[PDB]
Amino acid sequence: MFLINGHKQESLAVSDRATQFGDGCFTTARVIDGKVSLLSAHIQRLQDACQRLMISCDFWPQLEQEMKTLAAEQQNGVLKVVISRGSGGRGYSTLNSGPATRILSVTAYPAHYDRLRNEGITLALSPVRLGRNPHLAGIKHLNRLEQVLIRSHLEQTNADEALVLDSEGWVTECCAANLFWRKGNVVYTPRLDQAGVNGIMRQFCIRLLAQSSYQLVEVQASLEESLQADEMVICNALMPVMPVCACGDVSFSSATLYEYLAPLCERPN
Amino acid sequence: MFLINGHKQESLAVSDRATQFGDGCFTTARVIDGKVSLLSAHIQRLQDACQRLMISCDFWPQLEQEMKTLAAEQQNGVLKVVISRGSGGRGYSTLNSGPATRILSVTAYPAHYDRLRNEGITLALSPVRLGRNPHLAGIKHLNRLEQVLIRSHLEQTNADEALVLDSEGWVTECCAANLFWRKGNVVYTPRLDQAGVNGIMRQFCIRLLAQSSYQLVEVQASLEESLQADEMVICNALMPVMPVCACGDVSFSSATLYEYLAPLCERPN
Ligand SMILES: *Cc1c(COP(=O)(O)O)cnc(C)c1O
Ligand SMILES: *Cc1c(COP(=O)(O)O)cnc(C)c1O
Repeated sequence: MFLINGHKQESLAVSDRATQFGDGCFTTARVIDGKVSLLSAHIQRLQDACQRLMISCDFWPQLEQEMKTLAAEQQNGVLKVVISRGSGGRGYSTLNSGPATRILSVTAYPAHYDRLRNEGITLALSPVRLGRNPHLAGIKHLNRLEQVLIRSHLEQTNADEALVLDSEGWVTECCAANLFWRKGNVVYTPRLDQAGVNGIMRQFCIRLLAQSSYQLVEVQASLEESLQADEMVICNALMPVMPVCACGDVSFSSATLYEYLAPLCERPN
Repeated sequence: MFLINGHKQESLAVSDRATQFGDGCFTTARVIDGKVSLLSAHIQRLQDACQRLMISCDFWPQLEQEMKTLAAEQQNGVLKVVISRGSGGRGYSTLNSGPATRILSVTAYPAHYDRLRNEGITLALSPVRLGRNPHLAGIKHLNRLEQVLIRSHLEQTNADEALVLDSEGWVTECCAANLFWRKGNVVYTPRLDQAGVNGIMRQFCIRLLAQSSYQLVEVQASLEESLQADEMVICNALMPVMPVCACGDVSFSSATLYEYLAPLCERPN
């Protein structure tokens, strides 16, 4: 069951530009004890995506009400929101298209997470490299074929997530998560101005690390640099943080950064 | 009205992965006097896209029947076909998803084309540059946000189409068309192994030029190189070929290549 533009609908107009061109954005949020974690960050990230895509909406307070109501019904799980440009326009043009579509739905919280939390994550280098385009970088938009292909190659391994580089060879992210690595007291994360999704949990963690005694640096780094880390941690709104036992035959022995972030993200704070 | 998986439907399951991730491909074909032009090239391009996307279908003869029937009804116009992975799968994974969705529809032939044919096309350099990813290059897939943004920037000019470069600065294509340029007897077109859509009309034209006395070269070229041409021509299944009067304040004086290709593409051959 989905709530589309305010009422229950199982299907959507075929002409919707989400269906035709992926013309839109989305978020996935954690629901715990009836409430959306990080609710204002999720509204803000959707607002930001729509602005960069020129999708003008004024339904924000209604979308927020709807997210709260579905979260209270589901009680524990995942809430997914999609916003698209709507129908219309000639060819790719956005002229005369709209008004925007909003789609919400909720599911129970997935099993495998717990398993992964308690066993640790293995990473495998993806052969699929992300294109670089600052016009789309950072946004959680609907054009996610690159991630479908990354996931598909990942499944041919014994790895739980992927280490993903861009077309220039710079370490950018995972398949559906962001990446931090630590050497000593310095904690590194890729800059996402050319590719990648600037996740809600990534921003939360940067905030934490910024205020913490760790030093936090956003970099452009080669896979060889990243592999010399003492520790790797991955994150997304739902995990929210997971420890990395290895990326290939290179192993990581420490969990100190993980141990520090997990309690503050789980609440979250 | 759309024909979806064999029967008339106005709407599509919201969970369809076209809607969620743009997970699919499409074609747009010309209909003249009741028949699809270049019908087998359109089937072949869809087959090729689905193969590279790991979307397995065995409905091809039925899709071909359906395309013919809609073309006969519409008599003159445009036929659009979308194929998506279908619904299902956890997150981005394609495991347990499917079976594939096929969507067809037809519209009348658009007005402005004729106008553009008889007046000539003006091109404007796009500020939006295509990411490079050989895993998706060439395929007419549904992830077309880059083209929505290109179109949007184009509309802020007096240009009818865009000259589009990739992230390395190489001339790749237009917004919804492919690009040829001529210097002397040598005719150039960008190689589309890193970005771009390898259009049906582009392949037709390469076939023609290959057999012709012109010399045809697929290159990696800078915008400065391309701007020293004596002539530019753009193409897609629907135009099918258009002459270029200018790209900025640089003008083109000849139409010899256009004059040669237009009658053989209009039939088509
Ligand atoms: C959603 C997503 C993330 C993480 O985003 P969060 O907002 O923290 O959930 C990271 N990478 C990709 C490719 C994503 O789709
Ligand atoms: C569809 C399209 C073309 C031209 O494809 P044809 O098969 O000749 O119509 C060129 N570029 C883009 C970006 C396209 O979407």
